[PDB]
Amino acid sequence: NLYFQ
Amino acid sequence: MDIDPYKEFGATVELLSFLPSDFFPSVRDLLDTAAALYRDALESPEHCSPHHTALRQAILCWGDLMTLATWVGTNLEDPASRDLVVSYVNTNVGLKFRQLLWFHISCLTFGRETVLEYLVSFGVWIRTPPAARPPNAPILS
Amino acid sequence: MDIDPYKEFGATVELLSFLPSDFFPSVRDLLDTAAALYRDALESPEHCSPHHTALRQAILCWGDLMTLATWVGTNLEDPASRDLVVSYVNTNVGLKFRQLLWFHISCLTFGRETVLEYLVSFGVWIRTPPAARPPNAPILSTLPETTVVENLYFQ
Amino acid sequence: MDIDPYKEFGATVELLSFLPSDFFPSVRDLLDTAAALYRDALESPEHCSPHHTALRQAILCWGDLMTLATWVGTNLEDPASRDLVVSYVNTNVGLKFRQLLWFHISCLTFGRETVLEYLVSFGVWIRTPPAARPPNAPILSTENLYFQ
Amino acid sequence: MDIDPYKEFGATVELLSFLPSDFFPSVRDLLDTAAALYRDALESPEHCSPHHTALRQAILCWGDLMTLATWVGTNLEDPASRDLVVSYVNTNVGLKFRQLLWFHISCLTFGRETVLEYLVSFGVWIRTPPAARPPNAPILS
Amino acid sequence: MDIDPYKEFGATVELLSFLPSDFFPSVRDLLDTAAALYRDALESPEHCSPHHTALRQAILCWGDLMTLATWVGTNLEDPASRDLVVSYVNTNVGLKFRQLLWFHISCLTFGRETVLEYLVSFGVWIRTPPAARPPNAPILST
Amino acid sequence: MDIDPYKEFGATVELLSFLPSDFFPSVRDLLDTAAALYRDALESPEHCSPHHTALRQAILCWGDLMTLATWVGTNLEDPASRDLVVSYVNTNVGLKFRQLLWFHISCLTFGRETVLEYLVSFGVWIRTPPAARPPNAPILSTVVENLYFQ
Ligand SMILES: C[C@@H]1[C@H](C)N(C(=O)Nc2cc(F)c(F)c(F)c2)Cc2c(N3CCCC3=O)cnn21
Ligand SMILES: C[C@@H]1[C@H](C)N(C(=O)Nc2cc(F)c(F)c(F)c2)Cc2c(N3CCCC3=O)cnn21
Ligand SMILES: C[C@@H]1[C@H](C)N(C(=O)Nc2cc(F)c(F)c(F)c2)Cc2c(N3CCCC3=O)cnn21
Ligand SMILES: C[C@@H]1[C@H](C)N(C(=O)Nc2cc(F)c(F)c(F)c2)Cc2c(N3CCCC3=O)cnn21
Ligand SMILES: C[C@@H]1[C@H](C)N(C(=O)Nc2cc(F)c(F)c(F)c2)Cc2c(N3CCCC3=O)cnn21
Ligand SMILES: C[C@@H]1[C@H](C)N(C(=O)Nc2cc(F)c(F)c(F)c2)Cc2c(N3CCCC3=O)cnn21
Repeated sequence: NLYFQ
Repeated sequence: MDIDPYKEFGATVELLSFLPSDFFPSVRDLLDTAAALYRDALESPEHCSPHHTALRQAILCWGDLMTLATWVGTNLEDPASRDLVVSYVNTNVGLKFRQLLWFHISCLTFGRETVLEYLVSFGVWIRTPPAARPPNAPILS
Repeated sequence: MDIDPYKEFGATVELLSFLPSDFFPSVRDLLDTAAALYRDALESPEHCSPHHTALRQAILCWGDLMTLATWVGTNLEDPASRDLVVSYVNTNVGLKFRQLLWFHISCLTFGRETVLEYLVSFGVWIRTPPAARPPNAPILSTLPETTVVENLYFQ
Repeated sequence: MDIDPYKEFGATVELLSFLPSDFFPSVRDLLDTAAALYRDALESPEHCSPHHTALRQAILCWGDLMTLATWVGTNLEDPASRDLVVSYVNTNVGLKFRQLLWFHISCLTFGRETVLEYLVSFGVWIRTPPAARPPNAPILSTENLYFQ
Repeated sequence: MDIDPYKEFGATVELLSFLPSDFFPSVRDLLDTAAALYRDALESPEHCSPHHTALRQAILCWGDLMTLATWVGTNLEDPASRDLVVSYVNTNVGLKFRQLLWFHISCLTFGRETVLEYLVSFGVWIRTPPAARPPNAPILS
Repeated sequence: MDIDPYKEFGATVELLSFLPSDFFPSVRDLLDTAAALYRDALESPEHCSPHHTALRQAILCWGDLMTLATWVGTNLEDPASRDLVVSYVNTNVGLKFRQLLWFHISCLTFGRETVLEYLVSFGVWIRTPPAARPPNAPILST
Repeated sequence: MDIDPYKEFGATVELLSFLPSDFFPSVRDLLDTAAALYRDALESPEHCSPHHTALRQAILCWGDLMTLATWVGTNLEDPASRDLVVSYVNTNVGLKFRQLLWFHISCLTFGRETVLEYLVSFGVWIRTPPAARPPNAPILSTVVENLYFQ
């Protein structure tokens, strides 16, 4: 996963 | 290693230490706030955000620290020595976790940029001698 | 509040505790490995991943624990009470941090699903009585970046 | 030579002294503010502004004054004389650097012309008997070019 | 905070220190020179340049140090004690300020790159044992 | 100056210190290997490579250190100090040179990248409790 | 093995020994010079040159030597024997490092061929009895032709 915040 | 817990959130230990010790709520009040506001998210199988990942660990680390400190406190038989532990915790790791829990709870509630600008405003305000200090302290919103 | 540090990572305290307590490296050895493999990432201004964020706190929390434990050691009169602190952290909290540091360091190196599969495999292998135990223990191994299908497709 | 540190900044020692002594933060609080707001600028290889250049020197100068005052205090035989040195510093050179550090930090933070106007406003406010003094003191609201 | 007063002028404390202490003029002689060469600019209500601004502070700072040492000196009965103060300011802060004032005064007369080139030339020259040392020392132009 | 002898070769002191101290051969065994593998190159008038240049200096530095340490131990007849200098050489400077000699010797044989992968692999393997430790240690190959 | 530290640089120990032991600065002065002149390059992740690689090692070896010598002196309490290590360093290892530091530091500034011609000129000059010795010592460094090719 490529985690966006 | 030299890890600063604030650095991946755009702050630093030195910056959080610009707020005076008595600015922060107690650790108990911060933990009651994290629960009242974020319990469901903190307990979920979702990461939610990097602040939630950090907050989760800090809450658990504080429980570990308190278990240890309680174990020492209760097994001491001298009120002087018990007071020395409490004082040492309140001065050192208690202040650290009040800074860190306040930071993550306030970032999640008001936003990181708002929190950082506020932090520096308050720090300036509180250092101003009372005769010249603005009547209204800065507010987060 | 009831927070499981592994829940957001797809695992649970009960699952990590399926590995025997003596499987895990020491904390010191885990911390050396985190540095050797991930120092630049752990120290950088970037989140990098939830594992990195959690690993950062775990490392600092161990240092908090050790600072407090050492300061308490420094105030004790009795030599036997110092060695009861040592036993105290290394029984109660040492195991818990060895699990957590191993988990994030290994997930960072091999991936969550590889690690959880290996974990239940090793747990079954080590509970097998040695006379019945298979000779080759499970091991974590890195997945290739390019499938064999992909290399053959471009021949 | 007769150099007034404020003159290139459009002020004078006489004008800063129009503020009462207990207006200014402590030197320790001013040095933590300079760090919290400007540390990266203060430590860079860029001039940034004439306030930065002055603040860099003033911070290092206070460091020199403290080293000197500490060596004096260490080497005095009388504990009462150590107190006199501390008192003398706070009433004199300490007040001077509270003024100076406050000035440069406030000019960076709020604007130099704003600070100069504010100074005269506050000195007038605080000299007013409290029965006539307006309830709210004046307050201020939160890279430039500079001519030689 | 870790501030190096030379860094905004392209140099460092370590570099100035490469010159030996007896290379620099005396503080009194450096303040006479600042006055003879630069007084009107130093005294004017204009910035002039970053070197002027720094030089203005260094001069005043030395006055501060000297005012404090003198006030101490006049409240000391023993002439040997005033001597130990005199020796001390010249030993410690004296060198620091001879470096700084020399640097600003020379940069204003001969320019930064000329001064830095010359500085390492002389530092190399003077570390050469005298039997091998070239006759012409480097000079500024 | 703070110089890290490994930096220009893509490594650090901290990284080499990830191998346990008893991983490395004796300095004497690394010196005999450097001679068996590279004596002709080390003694020639050509640079050969930065690793050769660095290895040449470390060999000679060890020579200077032992020359100084023997003169100390030999002018001290008391066995306590004669043996205390050996202990200090073993615990301190010896380990530094075993690291550095092994680094350069292995790099000349297998290359920097193969050596650094190996180092980290072995550093993890040897920290693994024997019950879980994979049967075959990593090695250096091709 | 028999390694000459100067051989890969086109010199030899015997030739550096042609300069007298009081031609060279102290090791301290050569180290402060190496820093003032080459610090950035010495501390960089780039090889830069074989002189930089070798100079890097010598700096650190001097560190090793002085740390060993200090720990010995720290654990010698008799006033006489602490001076014994200083003298030994001064007489033996210090001169070798002063040669080597000077060689690399000068080679990086002026070039091998310049340094070696200088070295031999100076060793001749200083051996010359003062009555006959030229006034100016050698130093480390056409009009018609330059104008002809304008
Ligand atoms: C940041 C300042 C001040 C300095 N405040 C805090 O720090 N509150 C705080 C208290 C906690 F218990 C806690 F866990 C926490 F993280 C922060 C309280 C505050 C507000 N609001 C918004 C609604 C109610 C309120 O007071 C606005 N601006 N401000
Ligand atoms: C200038 C007056 C008053 C007189 N204030 C100061 O002088 N603050 C001050 C404190 C320092 F620590 C310091 F280093 C400094 F240079 C100035 C404080 C102030 C503000 N603000 C803006 C955000 C919070 C606040 O209080 C506005 N108007 N005012
Ligand atoms: C830098 C060197 C040398 C080492 N000199 C100094 O440092 N002079 C110096 C003396 C001061 F009193 C002072 F305050 C200051 F900043 C510098 C003197 C000098 C000259 N010239 C030019 C005109 C006359 C002269 O002597 C040229 N090159 N050189
Ligand atoms: C080789 C001779 C002489 C014999 N000189 C040295 O050996 N200088 C020396 C000093 C050190 F501190 C050091 F670390 C080093 F490597 C060399 C000094 C020198 C120069 N120059 C050039 C600018 C200033 C100067 O004097 C020219 N020719 N010569
Ligand atoms: C790096 C590991 C292991 C950890 N080995 C060493 O470190 N050998 C070592 C011994 C020395 F004396 C020396 F000077 C040196 F630089 C290295 C030995 C080794 C081999 N090979 C290849 C042929 C025979 C062999 O055993 C392959 N992989 N490995
Ligand atoms: C999970 C098992 C076993 C059970 N191993 C561990 O747990 N290693 C370990 C050691 C640490 F010091 C540490 F901090 C950590 F997180 C993990 C070691 C291991 C490997 N590899 C890969 C290269 C070398 C090696 O042995 C593969 N599979 N396995």
